[PDB]
Amino acid sequence: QNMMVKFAGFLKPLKKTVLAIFLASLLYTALGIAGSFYIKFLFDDLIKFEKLNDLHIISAGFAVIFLLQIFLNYYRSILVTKLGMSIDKSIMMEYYSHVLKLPMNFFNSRKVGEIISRFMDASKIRQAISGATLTIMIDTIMAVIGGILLYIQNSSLFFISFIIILLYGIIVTVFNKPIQNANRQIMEDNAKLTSALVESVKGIETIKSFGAEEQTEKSTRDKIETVMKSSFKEGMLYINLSSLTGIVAGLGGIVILWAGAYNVIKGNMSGGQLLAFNALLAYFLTPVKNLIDLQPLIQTAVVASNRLGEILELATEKELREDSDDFVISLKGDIEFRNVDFRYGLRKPVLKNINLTIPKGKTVAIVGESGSGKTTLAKLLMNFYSPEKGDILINGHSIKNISLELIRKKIAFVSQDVFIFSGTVKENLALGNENVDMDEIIKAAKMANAHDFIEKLPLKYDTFLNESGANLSEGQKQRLAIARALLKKPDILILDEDVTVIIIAHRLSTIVNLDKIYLLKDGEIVESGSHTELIALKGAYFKMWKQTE
Amino acid sequence: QNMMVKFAGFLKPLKKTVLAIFLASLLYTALGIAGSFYIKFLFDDLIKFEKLNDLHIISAGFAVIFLLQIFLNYYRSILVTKLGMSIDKSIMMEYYSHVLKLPMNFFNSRKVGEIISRFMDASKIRQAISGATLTIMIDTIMAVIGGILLYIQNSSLFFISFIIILLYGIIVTVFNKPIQNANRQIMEDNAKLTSALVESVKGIETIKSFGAEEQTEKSTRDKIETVMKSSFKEGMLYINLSSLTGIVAGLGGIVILWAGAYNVIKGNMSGGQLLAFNALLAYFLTPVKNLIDLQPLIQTAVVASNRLGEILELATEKELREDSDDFVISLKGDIEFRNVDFRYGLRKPVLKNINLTIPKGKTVAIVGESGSGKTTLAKLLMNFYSPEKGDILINGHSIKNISLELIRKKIAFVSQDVFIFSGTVKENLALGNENVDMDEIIKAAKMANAHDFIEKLPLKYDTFLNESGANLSEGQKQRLAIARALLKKPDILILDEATDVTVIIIAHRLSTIVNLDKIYLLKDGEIVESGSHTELIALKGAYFKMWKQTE
Ligand SMILES: Nc1ncnc2c1ncn2[C@@H]1O[C@H](COP(=O)(O)OP(=O)(O)OP(=O)(O)O)[C@@H](O)[C@H]1O
Ligand SMILES: Nc1ncnc2c1ncn2[C@@H]1O[C@H](COP(=O)(O)OP(=O)(O)OP(=O)(O)O)[C@@H](O)[C@H]1O
Repeated sequence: QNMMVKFAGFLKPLKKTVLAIFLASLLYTALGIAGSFYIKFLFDDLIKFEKLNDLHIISAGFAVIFLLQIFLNYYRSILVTKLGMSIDKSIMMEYYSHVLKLPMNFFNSRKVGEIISRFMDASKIRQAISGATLTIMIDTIMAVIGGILLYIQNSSLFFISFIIILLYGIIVTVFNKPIQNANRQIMEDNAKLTSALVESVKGIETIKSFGAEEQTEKSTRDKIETVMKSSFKEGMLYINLSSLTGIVAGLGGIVILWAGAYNVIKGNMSGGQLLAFNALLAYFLTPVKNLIDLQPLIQTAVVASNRLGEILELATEKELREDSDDFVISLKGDIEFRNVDFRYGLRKPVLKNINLTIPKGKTVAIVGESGSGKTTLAKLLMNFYSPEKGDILINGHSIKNISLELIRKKIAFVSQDVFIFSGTVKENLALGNENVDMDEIIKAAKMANAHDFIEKLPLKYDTFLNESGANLSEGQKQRLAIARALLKKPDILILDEDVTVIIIAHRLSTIVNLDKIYLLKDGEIVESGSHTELIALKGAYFKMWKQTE
Repeated sequence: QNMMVKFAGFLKPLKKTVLAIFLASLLYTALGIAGSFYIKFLFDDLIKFEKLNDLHIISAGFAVIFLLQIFLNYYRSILVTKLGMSIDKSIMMEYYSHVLKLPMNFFNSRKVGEIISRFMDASKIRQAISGATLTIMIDTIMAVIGGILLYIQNSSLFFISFIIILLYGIIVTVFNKPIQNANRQIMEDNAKLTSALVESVKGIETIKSFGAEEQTEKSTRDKIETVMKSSFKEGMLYINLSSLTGIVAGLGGIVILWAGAYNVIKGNMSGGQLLAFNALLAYFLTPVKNLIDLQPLIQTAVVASNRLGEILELATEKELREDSDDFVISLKGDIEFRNVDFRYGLRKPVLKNINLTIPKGKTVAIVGESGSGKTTLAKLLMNFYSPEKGDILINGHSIKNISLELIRKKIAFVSQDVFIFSGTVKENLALGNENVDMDEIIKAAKMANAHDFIEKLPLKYDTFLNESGANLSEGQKQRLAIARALLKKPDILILDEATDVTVIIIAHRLSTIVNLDKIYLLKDGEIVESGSHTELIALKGAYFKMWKQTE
């Protein structure tokens, strides 16, 4: 429905191409019809009258007609391939561009394969256009014209043919829903297999280290077996459809001939009148059979399009929050949490009522226990997820009224899962903005003390890095990631071990001498202040310090 | 290449099914030939004789023979489907089970999209099996028989028909190689695109954080445009091939009719001979053209079967060493790194001549600046990469002699990265051996101080964890990994930053290992300074300066 409107909008710029395809199709059909008159004239005129030069002229003419037919087919086929390629590219690009903008909980709740599997299933829309456009354009008009011609030719035999077509229609609508169910099932099974296979290949180090190759092999064999069962149950459905349609066609033809012979035996028609009708049936039954044979392709394309559209209907990140203010550009200092409450989906609320303030341009630290909301605060400050019953204010302006691009550009976050893409270091070290000069990159790298190891690399800053940065070590990857973050020139820098920096450290030894320290326990700030104040108050910080040290 | 042998080996257990397919298809063709006489028998011999009961009997008979035709088609098709699934499943399973055994040099070189793209391009072989087998088996025999019938019928035009076959042969030979080139190019471009897609997702955190949703879009658009260019070249090549074949076929039919007409005009064979020849021509040219129409499809099946081949020929991990299990089943300490130099693929030598000993028990620690190669030593003890020159002795016997399975089952190594498989906490905790009682898992989780958060989770040890363990935090993931390693009951335990059994601790901060037994300092891939904490600090060496810098 909506997706069909989308395809209509995609086809609208290609009206000239579609019209050219249609005109070439009409010329090809007309030449194909005129082709058989070669034999028809040859064995009625040329042979009986013993003409030689006339025979040569006629043979050359029919060869010329056939050559024009082939050229028209060639031109039409090129145009149809162009149309299919354009539509497929547009679908893939739109889907991918929308996926990259989805909210984060979508990515956290969906397997990798099931996000790209649908992408790879956009080829079935391309495989449906190329294999059905010509048929839909020519055989519809061919069938209508054939119906008119049979109606003016005979009455009773035309009604028998109409019963054949009605039976065709009854067959098609019965096998409509089950084919969709089979297609959806096989698509879901392929998605699950792809997801599990990607997940197994990526983390091969753990499998090899624990020697769990047998378990992974058995699980993938189970998933392949499920794929086979679904594909078998779909293939039986297709073969049932094909056999039943074939029986209808063959028995319809035989009954047509039987009725014609019976009528010829009595006085109803003449043998020539039956032969002409039988010859003319080749322009009516065959087109409808050709339209109905397309059913698997169009059904698969419709299911694939619905599966793609199940994602496109989702709301992107920017579509969730409204308004942009745009008056604020200088996000700096005085970060405020105002009665913030957060809860990941339906789990217990990990982040209860908290009210914490951060002074302008000061180095503050967060200390808690494993399971508290430290990284949750870090991700919440950069608006990956929105809170429930609170506001986050920066310099008196709410986080909800600041454009996403400003937040992403102006706040840097250095997590523990460093990701390094495939490509040269210059690309990895400059990901956000593809405009910086080498002086800034070198300054940022020297600031993070990443200049040594990057010098030691073969092609200085132009060395190639394998996927997931396996070409480097863990420390080198962490240093390169912190250099990339520092290159951003941020105003709010979060580190997860006049620019405000928040350090999230699990070791209390490095927390000392960091201005203000926030003790986050049970999803609430139990205590806050400088290190000396927490030591003097003999709070939970004192016990934590005594236990760790 | 040599994949045909393995294909034949797969086919060998299915000889009965293949024979049944052949017999059913042959009966289908014979019934089709017999039933194609209905119109001629009706018009020529039935209606002109005014027979009505005979009409009814013959029409019923031809309906019956058609229904038999449909039953044979149903049986043949279901057998072909079963054959296709069987071979396809066998091929994919063999490929995957081989990939899981390749050495780590293969995984750090390729991408995580090339391997999966090669796996998923094995459905082309199933498409070929489902599409071409029937046409081949019937139409080869049909073409041979049609040729014999044409030769016995008239020898004047059979030579023109042979000329047509020769033109098909030349066209196929000319278009053989460019089709393979185009197929290989499109498969390689799809592999690149799929790898880019997989890398962009699971990594979306960094893209969103750095605001790179447009640059990634641009790169993926360029890759899709390259795929479309290769696809267009392949499509144009296919259309050129099909147009040449169509021209040859149509012009050959017209030329045969022209030659027959010219023959009939002169004092030669009568028109009835020409009609018989034209009727027989549908039994020779139409089948042989059907084989030629299988040229593209079959080629796309061959190239895929070649791609899988160049993964299977790679030497596995178990095949690059000799087994000397004998009686050693215990890695009980006394580790010795004799003179060993290890280089990675081609970069530089990162480990120079190394000589060290680790006692039977005790807790030992290795320190050194980034790039020294501590993780390299840890990976060497697991035999992920074999040393270029030298040997590593576990207890009097080198690792090369000890079986791989025993090494992987007795040494635990917790790394900086933690991988959590999608599933349940119980399944992730029990990854090595599937059959573990609940008591052992609970004890291991308690030892790693990870039972508390598991218990606080909903459904205790069920807590279905999403991909990459996104359901849990990072500290919980580290605790889970340590618990999983401890469940292994290891003889050697290697501990990274993630925090009578020999313990090797790779420590980044010098203050966490001051009370250990021995400390090894890696400088320029060497252990120039070694000993306990007291000796190094008193020596006023590089360790002393490192300690002062830390303090
Ligand atoms: N896959 C690889 N291919 C090539 N060189 C590599 C590869 N992995 C690491 N190296 C390099 O070889 C050395 C191995 O370092 P290793 O991984 O042992 O880290 P490290 O010295 O413990 O440092 P850190 O713990 O700070 O990451 C480093 O110089 C690193 O740059
Ligand atoms: N994607 C998620 N879905 C559901 N719950 C989650 C998700 N990510 C984290 N949690 C839960 O949210 C809580 C807070 O986790 P968080 O990352 O803030 O902890 P932390 O204190 O930073 O961790 P660490 O132990 O690594 O220092 C934990 O109970 C964790 O299990």
